[PDB]
Amino acid sequence: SLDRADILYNIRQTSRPDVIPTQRDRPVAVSVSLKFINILEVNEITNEVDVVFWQQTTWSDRTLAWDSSHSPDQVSVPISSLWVPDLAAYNAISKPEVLTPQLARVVSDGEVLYMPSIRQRFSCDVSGVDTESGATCRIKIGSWTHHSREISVDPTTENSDDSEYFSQYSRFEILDVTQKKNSVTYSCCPEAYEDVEVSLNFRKKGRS
Amino acid sequence: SLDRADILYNIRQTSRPDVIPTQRDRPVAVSVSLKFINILEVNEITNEVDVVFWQQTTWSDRTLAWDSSHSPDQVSVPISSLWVPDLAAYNAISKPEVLTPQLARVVSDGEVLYMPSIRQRFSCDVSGVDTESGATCRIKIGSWTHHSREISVDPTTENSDDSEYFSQYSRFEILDVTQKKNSVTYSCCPEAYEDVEVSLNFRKKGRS
Amino acid sequence: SLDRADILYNIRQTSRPDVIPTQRDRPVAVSVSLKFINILEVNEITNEVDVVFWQQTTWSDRTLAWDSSHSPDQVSVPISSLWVPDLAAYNAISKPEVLTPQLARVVSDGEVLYMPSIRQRFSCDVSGVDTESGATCRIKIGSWTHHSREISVDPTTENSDDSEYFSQYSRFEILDVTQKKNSVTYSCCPEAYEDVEVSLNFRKKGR
Amino acid sequence: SLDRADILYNIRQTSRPDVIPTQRDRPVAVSVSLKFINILEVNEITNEVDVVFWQQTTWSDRTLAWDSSHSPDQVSVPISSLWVPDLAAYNAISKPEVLTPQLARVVSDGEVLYMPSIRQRFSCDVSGVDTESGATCRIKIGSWTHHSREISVDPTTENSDDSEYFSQYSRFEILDVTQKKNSVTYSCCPEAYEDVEVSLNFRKKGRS
Amino acid sequence: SLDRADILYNIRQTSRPDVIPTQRDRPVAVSVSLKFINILEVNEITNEVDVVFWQQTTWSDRTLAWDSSHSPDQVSVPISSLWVPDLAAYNAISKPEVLTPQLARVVSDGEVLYMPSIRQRFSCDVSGVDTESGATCRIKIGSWTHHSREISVDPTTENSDDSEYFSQYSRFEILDVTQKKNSVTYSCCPEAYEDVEVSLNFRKKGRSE
Ligand SMILES: CN/C(=N\[N+](=O)[O-])NC[C@@H]1CCOC1
Ligand SMILES: CN/C(=N\[N+](=O)[O-])NC[C@@H]1CCOC1
Ligand SMILES: CN/C(=N\[N+](=O)[O-])NC[C@@H]1CCOC1
Ligand SMILES: CN/C(=N\[N+](=O)[O-])NC[C@@H]1CCOC1
Ligand SMILES: CN/C(=N\[N+](=O)[O-])NC[C@@H]1CCOC1
Repeated sequence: SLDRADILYNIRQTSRPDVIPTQRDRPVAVSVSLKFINILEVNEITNEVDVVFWQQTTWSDRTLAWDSSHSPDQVSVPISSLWVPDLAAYNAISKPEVLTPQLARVVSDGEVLYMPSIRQRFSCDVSGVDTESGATCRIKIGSWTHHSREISVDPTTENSDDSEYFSQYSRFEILDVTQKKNSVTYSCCPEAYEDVEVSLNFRKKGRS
Repeated sequence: SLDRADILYNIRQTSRPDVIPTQRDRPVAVSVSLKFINILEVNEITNEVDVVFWQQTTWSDRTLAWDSSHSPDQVSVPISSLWVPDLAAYNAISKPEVLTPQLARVVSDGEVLYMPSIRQRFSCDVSGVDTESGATCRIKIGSWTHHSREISVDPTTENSDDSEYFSQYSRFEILDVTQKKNSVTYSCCPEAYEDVEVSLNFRKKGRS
Repeated sequence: SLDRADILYNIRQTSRPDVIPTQRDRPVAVSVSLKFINILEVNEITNEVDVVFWQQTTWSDRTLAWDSSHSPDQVSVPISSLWVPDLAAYNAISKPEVLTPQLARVVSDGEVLYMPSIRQRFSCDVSGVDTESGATCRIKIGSWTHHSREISVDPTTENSDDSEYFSQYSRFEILDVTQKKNSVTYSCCPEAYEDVEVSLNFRKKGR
Repeated sequence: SLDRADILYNIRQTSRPDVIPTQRDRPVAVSVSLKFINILEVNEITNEVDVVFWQQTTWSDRTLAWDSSHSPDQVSVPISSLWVPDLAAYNAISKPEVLTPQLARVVSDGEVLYMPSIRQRFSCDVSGVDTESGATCRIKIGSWTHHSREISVDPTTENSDDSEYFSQYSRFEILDVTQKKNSVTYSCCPEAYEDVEVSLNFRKKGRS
Repeated sequence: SLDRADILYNIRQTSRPDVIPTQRDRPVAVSVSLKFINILEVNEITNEVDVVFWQQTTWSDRTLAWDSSHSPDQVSVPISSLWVPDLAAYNAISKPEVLTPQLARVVSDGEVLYMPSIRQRFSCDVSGVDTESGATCRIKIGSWTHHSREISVDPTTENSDDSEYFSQYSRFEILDVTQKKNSVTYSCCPEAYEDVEVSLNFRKKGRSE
């Protein structure tokens, strides 16, 4: 039997945080799912939104796996000990302000879950925010330097209510969230980069 | 007679900052109590408030214990040398600004006390703040990555006064403070994550 | 049958982050290209703009090279493990805010592509911004400490399109972007500092 | 012989940054003295000020001492290489913005002098700011984790001018400064933390 | 038989970044010159100014010196790998925001040039900014912890053009910059601290008559 200290030690022995854990020459399947918590500061003039969301990020790194027979099957681990996907919001206009402890969960099979609460500002369509049908702000997230042969990005469609963790005290409300998968090619390169496009359909709440 | 240096060096060689100090496979029992020192930058339209609180945080790591018959029975220790609970306010919308030195006290029996002064912005019900009944702003605080089997969160056992350390110079006054245990399951997982929900009943001082 | 872990391990052994990778006494040929993504704030009175651009930067560090005949020919690498050109915008009035992960792409032949997305404020000519012919804001980017014999700077004057990646949600639009080679030289010293002058010809949308 | 390089070397290898340098079992005598440099922003509605002060801070760490018969008797040392008292402003509402290089001065006897320029925001009484009487903003500075038996806090006895280095360009002027020894105690515990109360008596300057 | 990597490796082992390289009993002669590039927010009610400037900082460190017979006689070196004067603006009300790569130039005789673009806010006399004769904002720069006998600050005696690099797109224009020298003794300590006073005389462009 190993304790949590032994597991963490074994992870720091086999984890190479600067090396993508591809198996075969297959891409690492990264899942990304936003859970919007708040919409803080909207500007229809400048098409800018300030949003708080939980970024559900899962992937597998088999280098972290251990025997969990008579031992715990999960640990919390600082992300600086692990390879993490180099996700970027393509239409972000501020750095991500990470509000939560920078720890990820690692399961004994090597499945990793990182879920930071992030506050960030985006350039996106705010038109119609004060109308009844709302604005639809599209947020694009994928790897910054890993193309499709290295990272696949995919949404996990089991939306635990679009507006489930969303603050009831926002001035805004969510009408709909659709998370569609997408790709882009840049003439720099022959390569394509996978992204999740997250469409946030929201509006200012009416008054009685 | 061990001196403070000896006490510290023992802690350094034993403490594991990235390893939760569970006993057997029981949860680490963490205690959290917010002393409110100030309410600032209130906004009833956006439902947002800055708060300054001392976040009293107690837990035990019995491996750190020493005999304090002919030696000091407490030392100040930088938190970077200790495991510290990965606490987070679930309805924070800014990262905590830690106003005080990041030092904890380790007692010779293995009890640890970290009490940082934190300024932080929250999304919560600010309605009625200028009325007599006041507003009730609920702050949730618990482990981000450790479920109920790994970390338990409990309010401090005693009900000390609400405005005891509260700036007399604030534009607001506290009417009542209420700390209640709580526990949520999330879409990610079947396990539950414990929190203390602090209910801050406060209002603007009457013009007197 | 080398792998990504080998490639990185070898980079760690050969790479000198603080040492300019000049061959002989020939300058490190650095290529710079700004791709404008957004223009966020413009001030017609103060002559200041807040912009978002991808700064596509390429150079060669031959010490990084490896045989990729039976292994990957490219890896993503943190810039802390590489030497990076000490580029600065001469007319910037804020620190560069790097929005993206700080990883460069390294090719097996030693070629490096670093492409940060950067938000930054600049002091430049905003006159004309509210007219059809628009304003012309020039950004000067070159090495801060390495002269012409040490670093050379050149645009990637390809068939590069202006608004290809530019946000349609900006209140401004790009009319044209020309990136021309230049050299500043500062009164004191017989040392010329090469730069790219990026002329951003833009206007506010609407009548 | 024994040049500055040797002195820095010995400091670096003798210093214990995380261990208080208590001579025998008596508190570390810390001296604190704010010299006000500016009052930037003030708000009489919110009872908040933004001030700039040099924090003259002296104490002794005897282990650092060296023989300066044939060598220098004073060196500048980065505080990161030194034990430094864990001072906090109890009524601070912002992190101390240190404006100067983080170097202290070490004397061959072991006396350390650290004097950072700090810009910081405080919650204090601002009422009267635009009268002849003026306002009196009290600032409390003591150790955050070390009680009376570990750290003692005294104002420096120097009878210096109160406006001496204060900016003539500030919108405000200082009528008087009083720096007074005090302690604070909490209902949790019997231990007392010593502090200086600094009483800033200032007002808005007239055009006349 | 020596390249740039060799020069850096040798600097690393000779260089003591936390040791001022005083020679014998002399102070280290630091010379300081501000090349004003921009003047941003100005507030006359509050007497505060936001300024961008290149802080031309030069000094000698013979520990760094090497033989440049068959090697480069100058390298760019990160400032963390060498000793740097602990300069401070006395009347600054914000941390210096360094806009450029933090690299210094080292010549093989051990002469060091370090010249960050700095953006920083100051408390100084802004009254007059919207007048013909303009405002004069004084910026005092000197060592924070080294006294006259350890560091000396003297203004670059070069007869510089004041607005040589000053943005033509600024709202302000520079009338004059003058750099004097001072030696102040405070209340903590018996020794004197050298400073350069930089008087920046400037005003708004495009005023009437
Ligand atoms: C976002 N655009 C992009 N390329 N491009 O536009 O030519 N990404 C791939 C780059 C490879 C290194 O980091 C980014
Ligand atoms: C200042 N307040 C205090 N107790 N209290 O407020 O009840 N003790 C010192 C704390 C010990 C750990 O960090 C600070
Ligand atoms: C708060 N949300 C949560 N799950 N969820 O929202 O689906 N779990 C906690 C996460 C476990 C790993 O990092 C944090
Ligand atoms: C600049 N001011 C000064 N004294 N004073 O103002 O009373 N001495 C230098 C101090 C020595 C260590 O930190 C700074
Ligand atoms: C770019 N500017 C320059 N001269 N100048 O501005 O007067 N030389 C390079 C300097 C070498 C050290 O830091 C910058």
